[PDB]
Amino acid sequence: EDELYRQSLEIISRYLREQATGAKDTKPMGRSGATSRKALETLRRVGDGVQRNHETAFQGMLRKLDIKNEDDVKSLSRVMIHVFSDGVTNWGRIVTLISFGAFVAKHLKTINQESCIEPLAESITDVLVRTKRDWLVKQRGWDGFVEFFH
Ligand SMILES: CCc1sc2ncnc(N[C@H](Cc3ccccc3)C(=O)O)c2c1-c1ccccc1C
Repeated sequence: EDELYRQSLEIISRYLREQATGAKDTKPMGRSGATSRKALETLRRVGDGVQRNHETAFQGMLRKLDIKNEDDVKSLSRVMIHVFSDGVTNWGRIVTLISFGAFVAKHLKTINQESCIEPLAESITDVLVRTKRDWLVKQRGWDGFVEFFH
C-alpha cells in the first residue's frame, strides 16, 4: 500500500511505547526488518541522547503544551505541523520531533493516559510522512536515517 508509512509507524510507535514502559517489543519486525531494527537501535542511541542532553528545553515545551488528556494530544498535531513542518528538513530535526514524542509518551504513562500513546505515535508518523514524503524518499528513507547516524 504505502511501505514508507507502514515502516515509519512501526519504528515510531515501537520507540514511543518502549520509552514509555521500559519493555522492548520482541514481536518480529514486518517487511524490511533489517532496516526497522537498525532504525530503532539508532533512535535508542540518538533519541535517548537528545532527551538527556536537552531535558530542560523538552521539559519547558511539555509545560507550555500542558498535556492532560486525549484532547491536549490531538492539539499537539497542529503545533508539530507549525514547529516541525514549517522549518528546514534534516535528520537532526526529524530525530528531535521523534525524541520529543518519546518524552511526551513517558509523561502520558506517568499521568495514567497510556491510551493516548498510540494516537500520539500515529500523529507524529502522519506529520513526518505527509509533510516530508519527497525528502524522505530522496534521502533513501529509514536506510538513509541509519547511514546518517552510523
Ligand atoms: C512541538 C515541539 C517540537 S517538534 C520539533 N521538531 C523539530 N525540532 C524541534 N526543535 C528544534 C530545536 C530544538 C532542538 C533540540 C532540543 C530542543 C529544541 C528545531 O526546531 O530545530 C521541535 C520541537 C521543539 C521546539 C522548541 C523547543 C522544544 C521542542 C521540543
